[PDB]
Amino acid sequence: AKQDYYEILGVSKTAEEREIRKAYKRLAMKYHPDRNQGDKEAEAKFKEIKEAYEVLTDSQKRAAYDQYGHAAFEQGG
Repeated sequence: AKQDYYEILGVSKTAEEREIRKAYKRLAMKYHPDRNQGDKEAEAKFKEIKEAYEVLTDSQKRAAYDQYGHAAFEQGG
């Protein structure tokens, strides 16, 4: 559980959707269960890009997601 997430999709972290939209699809394709339901084990990989790249478009999360995993500690965020 010690792996970055902005780079997990070969990106820049400061990017936005432009790369997270070609990186999320370019790297998830390798797992895109929509077609790869023969195993569906990719369903979790989404937690690798969709859980990581989910904040690669915003900034307030870039500070939360880059260290507090996924809103780990958030009462009124």
